[PDB]
This record gives sequence, structure tokens and C-alpha cells, in this order.
Amino acid sequence: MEDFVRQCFNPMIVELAEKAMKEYGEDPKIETNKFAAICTHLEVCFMYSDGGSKHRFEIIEGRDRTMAWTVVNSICNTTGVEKPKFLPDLYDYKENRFIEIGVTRREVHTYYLEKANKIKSEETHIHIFSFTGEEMATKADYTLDEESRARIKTRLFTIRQEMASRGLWDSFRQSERAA
Ligand SMILES: [Mn+2]
Ligand SMILES: [Mn+2]
Repeated sequence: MEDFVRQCFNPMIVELAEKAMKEYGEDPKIETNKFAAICTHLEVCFMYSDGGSKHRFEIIEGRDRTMAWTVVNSICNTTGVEKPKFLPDLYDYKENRFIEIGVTRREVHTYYLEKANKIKSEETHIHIFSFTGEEMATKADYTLDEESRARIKTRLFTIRQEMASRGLWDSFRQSERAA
């Protein structure tokens, strides 16, 4: 799985995924399912940002924690939008809201509720994708056009297929539960 990850995702995503694990005291070599999952989440966040008009999104995810909070703080101080209790992934300048992005091997609605109860924010928008082509977003507002979301759905399905083809998919799907 380690070598699958390093050949499936681009080096920039891989490097950001390694840094992110280390800061939480995780070894990518050992926790390889976590490694794949972090890379997937990052790739989705970057695809999503790319789905809007050029300036639409401020990207929060992928940054160093301290700098991430600084940017969040600048958005909050300048738009009046409420400060989130946890780091979201993007800020949407068009809709004026933070967005938390999820990618789950479980049911979209389950993960959605877990994320929503954790954040406890009326303002923040939540948008969950699965590896089975499903999505669920706050108030059924999917932010992006259908073509942009469909590209993300396709990519996740290809990741699932590439994993199953190497016998890694069962382990990956189950691992989110075991956590
Ligand atoms: Mn995040
Ligand atoms: Mn997220």
C-alpha cells in the first residue's frame, strides 16, 4: 500500500500527507491506510478548489496549522463570518462560508452527522463524498456545478478500483471503522 500511495498520488500531495502524519506522530510506513486516506482527502480538496471560478476559494487545508489559523482569522475579521472551532478546508468567497470536505468509506449521511455534531456550527458548510458516487451537503447545496463534482466522484471510484485490483481495498474500507 505504501508504494501504491506514492505512485497513485502526485509527489506534492504525498509530501503534504507525510508532513501531516508526522506532526500527529504517525508513521506513513506503518499506518499506510491512514496515509492513503490523507492523500485522498487532500486531492479532493484541491480538485474542489479548482472547480470554481479562479478566485472563488481560499484554500486552508494543506497549510501548516499556525498559518492555516492566521488565514482563517483574516477571513473572519474581514467578512464578519463566525470563527470555526476546528480548521475547515476551504473558504468560499462567493457564498461567504467555510466548507468542511469529507471523504468516507462509510455512508455519506453517517459521516455527515458525525462531522456536523463535532463542529457545532450553523454557518460552516459540509460536503461529503464517498467512494460509491454519493455526496451529501448542507441543505442540499452542492456549491460546485455537476461536472466539477462528477470529476471528483470518478477519481475516487478509480482509487477504489486501483486498490481492489491489488487486494488493498477490503483493508482500506474496514480501517475507517476500526478507527
Ligand atoms: Mn481539514
Ligand atoms: Mn476535511
